[PDB]
Amino acid sequence: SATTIQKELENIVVKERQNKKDTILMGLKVEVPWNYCDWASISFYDVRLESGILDMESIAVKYMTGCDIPPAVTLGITNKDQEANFQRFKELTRNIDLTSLSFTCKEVICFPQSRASKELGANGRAVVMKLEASDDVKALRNVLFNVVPTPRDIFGPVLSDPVWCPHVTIGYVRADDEDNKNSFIELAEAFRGSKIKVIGWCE
Ligand SMILES: Nc1nc2c(ncn2[C@@H]2O[C@H](CO)[C@H](O)[C@H]2OP(=O)(O)OC[C@H]2O[C@H](n3cnc4c(N)ncnc43)[C@H](O)[C@H]2O)c(=O)[nH]1
Repeated sequence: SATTIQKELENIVVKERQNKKDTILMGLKVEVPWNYCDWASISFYDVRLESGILDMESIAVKYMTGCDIPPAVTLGITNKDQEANFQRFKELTRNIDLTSLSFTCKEVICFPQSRASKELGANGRAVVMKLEASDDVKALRNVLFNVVPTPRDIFGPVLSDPVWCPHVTIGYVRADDEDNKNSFIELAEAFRGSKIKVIGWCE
């Protein structure tokens, strides 16, 4: 059970993600086998077309743009002042062939609605494709966090240790439309087992 301090710490994590703006993405740009037309029957949730959003610049709602999402696998999200460390890490890993890295589409997961986005007026959940990352990718991410200070991912209880879920976000859908969500997941599940090639860092 969550204690008084643990519940208060969860309020801090939510508010920290709401106030967090102007951050950099340390991810791996990838090529996906699915296309926009594959989800033609699906209705998507785009905050740029919605009303009641309290802070369009907050990272908790800013990137909820329907299926208009760049194909990429996020390794970590850190602050803007760490951009020199991230540039230094990309030069330290200059001899690493990122194109040899590869992921495997395992399962389609609809992430729960984050409380940070819901408080900002968002009504969308992320439908992603969970990936199986190799040891090379896991080691690249761990050394990345060793060179570049990165905030700890706290998506659940503050007491639980973070479990990295490597994924490619396919699109956001409304949280109050189960038929549209189930149909999207069923169509996305047809791409399970597809091998995903990395092209390089996200720019
Ligand atoms: N439940 C749950 N959710 C998880 C988990 N892991 C990740 N998520 C994601 O958590 C979110 C919850 O708050 C959301 O539910 C869900 O959405 P995404 O995975 O699509 O992430 C948003 C994208 O925008 C960031 N981003 C993009 N572009 C930039 C940029 N230019 N600068 C800085 N940041 C950028 C992210 O890095 C991108 O992925 C998890 O384990 N469990």
